[PDB]
Amino acid sequence: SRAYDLVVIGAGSGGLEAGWNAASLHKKRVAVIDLQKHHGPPHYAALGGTCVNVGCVPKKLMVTGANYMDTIRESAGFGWELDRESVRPNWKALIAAKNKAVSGINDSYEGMFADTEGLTFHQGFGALQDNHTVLVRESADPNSAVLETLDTEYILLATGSWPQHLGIEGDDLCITSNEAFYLDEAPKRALCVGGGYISIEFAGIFNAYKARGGQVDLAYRGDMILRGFDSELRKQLTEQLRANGINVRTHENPAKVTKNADGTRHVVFESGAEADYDVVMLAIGRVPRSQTLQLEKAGVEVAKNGAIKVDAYSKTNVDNIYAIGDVTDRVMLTPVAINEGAAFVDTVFANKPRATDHTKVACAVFSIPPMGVCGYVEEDAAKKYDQVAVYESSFTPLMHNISGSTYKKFMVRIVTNHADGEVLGVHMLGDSSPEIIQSVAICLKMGAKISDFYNTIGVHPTSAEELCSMRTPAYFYEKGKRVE
Amino acid sequence: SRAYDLVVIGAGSGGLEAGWNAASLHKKRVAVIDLQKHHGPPHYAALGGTCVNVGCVPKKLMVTGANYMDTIRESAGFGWELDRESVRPNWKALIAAKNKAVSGINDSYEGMFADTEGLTFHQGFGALQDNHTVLVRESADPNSAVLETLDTEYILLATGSWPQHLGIEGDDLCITSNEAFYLDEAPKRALCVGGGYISIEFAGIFNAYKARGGQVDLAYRGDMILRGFDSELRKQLTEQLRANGINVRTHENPAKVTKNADGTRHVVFESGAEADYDVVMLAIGRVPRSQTLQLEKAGVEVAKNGAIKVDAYSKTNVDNIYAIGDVTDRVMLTPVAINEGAAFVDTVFANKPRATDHTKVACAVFSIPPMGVCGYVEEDAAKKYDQVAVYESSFTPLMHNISGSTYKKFMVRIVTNHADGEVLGVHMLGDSSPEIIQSVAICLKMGAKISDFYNTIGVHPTSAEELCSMRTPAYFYEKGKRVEKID
Ligand SMILES: Cc1cc2nc3c(=O)[nH]c(=O)nc-3n(C[C@H](O)[C@H](O)[C@H](O)COP(=O)(O)OP(=O)(O)OC[C@H]3O[C@@H](n4cnc5c(N)ncnc54)[C@H](O)[C@@H]3O)c2cc1C
Ligand SMILES: Cc1cc2nc3c(=O)[nH]c(=O)nc-3n(C[C@H](O)[C@H](O)[C@H](O)COP(=O)(O)OP(=O)(O)OC[C@H]3O[C@@H](n4cnc5c(N)ncnc54)[C@H](O)[C@@H]3O)c2cc1C
Repeated sequence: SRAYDLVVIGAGSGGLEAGWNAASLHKKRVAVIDLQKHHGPPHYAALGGTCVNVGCVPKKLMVTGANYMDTIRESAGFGWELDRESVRPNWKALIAAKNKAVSGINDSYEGMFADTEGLTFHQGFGALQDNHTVLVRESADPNSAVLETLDTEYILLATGSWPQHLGIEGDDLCITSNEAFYLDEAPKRALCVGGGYISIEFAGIFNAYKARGGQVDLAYRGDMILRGFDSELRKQLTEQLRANGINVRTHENPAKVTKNADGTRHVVFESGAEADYDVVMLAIGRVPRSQTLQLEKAGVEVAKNGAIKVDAYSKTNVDNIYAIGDVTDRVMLTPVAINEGAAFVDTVFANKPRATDHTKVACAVFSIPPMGVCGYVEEDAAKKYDQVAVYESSFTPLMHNISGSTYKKFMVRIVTNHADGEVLGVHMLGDSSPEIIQSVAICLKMGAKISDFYNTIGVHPTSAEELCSMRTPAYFYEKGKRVE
Repeated sequence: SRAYDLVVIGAGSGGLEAGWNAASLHKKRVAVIDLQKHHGPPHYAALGGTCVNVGCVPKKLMVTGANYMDTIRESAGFGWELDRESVRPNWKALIAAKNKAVSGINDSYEGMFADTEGLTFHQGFGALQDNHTVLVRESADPNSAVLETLDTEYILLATGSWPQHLGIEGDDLCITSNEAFYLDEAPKRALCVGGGYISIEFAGIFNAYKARGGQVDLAYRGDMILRGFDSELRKQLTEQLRANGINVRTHENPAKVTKNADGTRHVVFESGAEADYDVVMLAIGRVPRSQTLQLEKAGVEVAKNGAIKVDAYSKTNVDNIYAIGDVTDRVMLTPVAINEGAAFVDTVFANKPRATDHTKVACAVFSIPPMGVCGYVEEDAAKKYDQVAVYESSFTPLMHNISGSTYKKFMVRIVTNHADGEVLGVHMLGDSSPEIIQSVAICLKMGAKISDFYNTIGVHPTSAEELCSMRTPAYFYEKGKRVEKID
C-alpha cells in the first residue's frame, strides 16, 4: 500500500490541479515535485508552472502595460490634452510591479499545502528509478545526489515544455522568453526571432517600452508569421504590427550572433544583412521537457521531439504512468493542461473515465492588437468536409476614425461545414477579441450553426455584434478546392 | 398599381431597415419620411434615426473619450511617467470629432437613396389623412403647408421615442440627451436626473470631462439606479460610480429649477436640499413619439402612453398599417427595431410571416465600468420556476491591483433553472462585458445549460473565462423563497 497514491512531477498548470483534486477531493496522498518555490532565475518556472511564473500572468500584465502607449496616444483625438513630449515609459517600474504580482501568487501556493491533508510539496529534480519509484535529485545530472525516494502507486508526468534555441554561433548571446521577464532595462533595439505568438507578443511589449528612436525587428524564417492561424488574419496582423513601428522580417534567420564591444549584439542574418540590437530574443518554439526524467528506466514511450506519448486518457504505455500538459504535446495552453489534469483524476481515482476534448479550443494572441480564434482554419476543415463556406467581415471602428489608429481593422472570419451549416472555426482580430472568443467557444461546444449566430439580436454598439450579421459565404471550398 | 407600396414615417433603425429591404429586395415603391437629413438642432434625430444621430453612436464615442480619464490615470502603475498636471479634457474637441463622425454617416445615407431604384426620401412631418394617404407637411402644426400627399398601400409608422419631461417649475431650464450632445463647454457641476442607462452613461461622460474641482451629482427617485437589472450588479455599480467621483443621490427628485444670475440653474429637491449646477439633464424616460401622426384619421389604436398598439407581427388594428420600434414600446433598442423591420418586410412583401423575438435580448449599459446583461434576473425566474439556482462570482482583475483602480471588480452572476440546469440569465459588470455578453445571448438562445458553460475550455488570462468556472450554485429560490440550500 505504497507511501504515495500519486506523485506528480511538475507543479505546473496541469500537475497542480491533478494533485489538489486527488488530495482535496479523494483523500489521496500526493507528493508534488518542482524545482523551486518562487519565480525567477535559475529555473524561472517554479511552483505553479510556466503560466503563473513566466507565462500568461506576467506576460498579460506586461501586454497591458504596452497598451498605454497606444491609448495615451489615441486619447488625443478625444480631447485629452497633456504634455505629450514628456511621456516616458519606465521599464523598471513595470517589472517591479509584475514581480510583486507573481510572487503574490507564489505565496498563495505555499499556504495551499498547509490546508490540504495529504498534499505534500517536494523540492528538487524529479526522475524515475522504476514505475513506482520517483527519485528527487538535487540536480538534473543523472548521478547527482538523491534527496528523496518516493514510493507510489501512480505517477503523473506534468513537466511542461521549455524554450528552443537554434544551433548557431552566438546562440548564447541571445535570451529567451524566460530572461526577457527579468530584463534590467528595456531594449532600445531588440530582435524577436520567431513567428509564434510568444515572439509576436514580446515584440509588441518591447516596442511600447523602447527608448525614443529605438527599433523592434521581428525576424521569422518563413513567409508569414503565426503559422497555424487564419492566413487572412495573419496578413492583417502583419500590417498593423508594422503600422505600429515593428519591422516584420519574413524570410530572415540569425546566421551568426556576435557581441559588440559595447555589449550589444551584432547579428548577421542568412540573407546577408547584419544589424545590431541591445537584445535578441529567441522565441522559436517550446519543446516537451522530458529529457532528464529517465523515462527509459520506467519503460515509458516518447516521440521523436521528446513528447511523452499518451492516448485519449493521457495514459502512457505503462498502465499507472500518466502524462499531461505541454509535455504530451497536444495543445500547449494553460486551460487545456488543467482540463487534462482534472480528467486524469476522474479517470483513475473516481472511476469515471473522461478524456479532454482538444477540438474547438479557444485561444488568444495578446499581440497589439490581439486575436481570439476558436476551431478550424478553412484549410483543415476543407480537407475534412465535402464543402465548407467561409464568411468574412472587416471594418474600422468609428472610434479609430477618431483616434488616429485607422489601420486598426476589426476582422471576423467564420468557417462552416456547408452541408449542415455547423460552425467549425471562428477567427477574430481586433480589440476585445480574446474576451469575445470565450463565449464564442461555448457556442461551438454546443455545436452552434451559422443560423444560430445570425438569428441572435445584436448588442449595439459593439464589435461582437458583428458575429450576428454574417449571412452570406464569401466563397467556399468544394471537395477541397476554393469555389465561388 | 397605387402611388407607393410603402410609406415609412421615420427614417430610423427600423424605418430604414424596412425601407431598404422592401425596396432593394422586393422591388417595392418605398417612400421614407424624416424631418431632416442631418444630425442636430433643430430636430436632433434625422435621417439614420435616433441611434445614429443622438444615441448609440455619438454616445459610444463620448464614453470612449471619457474612458481616457481612467486609462491615462492607471498607466501610472505600469510605469508610464508624464506631466500629470498637464492633463486636461477638451470637450469642444470631443464634440467636433463626434460631429464629424455622425455627419459622415448622414452623408452616406443620402447616397443610399441615390443608388436604390424604388427607394425614395421625403422630408417633413408625415401625418395620416386616412389608411392609404400620407401627408408630408411643413411642420408639427396641423395647419402646416402640406408639402406633399403620398398615396399608399401599406403604412409603417416608425417614429421612435422622445425624451420625457417633468412638469416642475423650470423644467424648461433643463436639457435632455438631445441637447447635451451639443453642449458648448463641459459642465463643471452637472445634475443627471434619472436612474436609467442614459442618465448613468451621461454622468460618466460629464464626470470625465468636467473642469477640475467640478462635480456631477446624479439624482434618482427610486432606491437604486437601473430598475430592471440584476440587484447585485446595480449595487456594485453604485459603489463603482461613487468610487469614481459621481454623487449618486438616491431618493432625490428636483422640485423646482430656477436660473441664477450667472446663468447657472439653482435646484431645490423635494427633500428640501438645494444646489447649483451649470447643467440639469433630465434622463428620466422616453416616450413613444406618436402624438402628431393623427392616427385618429386612419383609425389606429394607441395605448395610454402614446404607444401604438401592435400584434406579434407589428400590425395595427388597421390591417394595412404596421408599427415598429421605440414607438410600439417593446424593447427600445436599435437591434430590436431592426430585426422587427426586417420581419415586417417578409410578413408583408414576402408572405413569410415573422415575429421578432423580444426575449433573450442581450443589451448593455455603457457606464464606467460597463455592464452586459442578457436574461432573467433572479426575481423573475423565481416567479416562473419552482427551483432556480444562482451562481455568482466577483473578482478584481490583477491589472487593477497594479493600476490602482482597485474598486474595479468584475462581477458575473448566472441564474439557471435548477431542475434541468437551463441558463436563464447571465449578467456582468466590468470592462468588455458588452462584448462578452453578445455570444452568451447566442448560447442562451440555443438553450444552453450551465454544464455547457463550465464544460467549455477557458481562454486565459481573460475576464470572460470566469463564465466557464461557475459549477456550484451560491443560493436558490424554492417556490419563490430564497433558501441557502434545496431541502
Ligand atoms: C511566454 C509564455 C506565455 C504563455 N502564455 C500563455 C497564455 O497566455 N495562455 C495560456 O493558456 N497559455 C500560455 N502559455 C503556455 C502555458 O503557460 C502552458 O501551456 C502551461 O503552462 C502548460 O502547463 P503544464 O501542465 O504543461 O506545465 P508547466 O506549467 O509548464 O509547468 C511545468 C513545471 O514542472 C517543473 N519541472 C520541470 N522539470 C521538472 C523536473 N525534472 N522535476 C520536477 N519538476 C519539474 C517546471 O519547473 C515547471 O514548474 C504561455 C507560455 C509561455 C512560455
Ligand atoms: C441617448 C441615447 C442613447 C441610446 N443608446 C443606445 C445603444 O447603445 N444601443 C441601442 O441599441 N439603443 C440605444 N438607444 C435607443 C435607440 O436609438 C432606439 O431604440 C432606436 O433608435 C429606435 O429605432 P426606431 O426605428 O424606433 O426609430 P428612431 O431610430 O428613433 O428613428 C425615428 C425617426 O423618425 C423620425 N420621426 C419622428 N416623428 C416623425 C414625423 N412625424 N414625421 C417624420 N419623421 C418623424 C425621427 O426624425 C427619427 O429620425 C439610445 C437612445 C438614446 C436617446
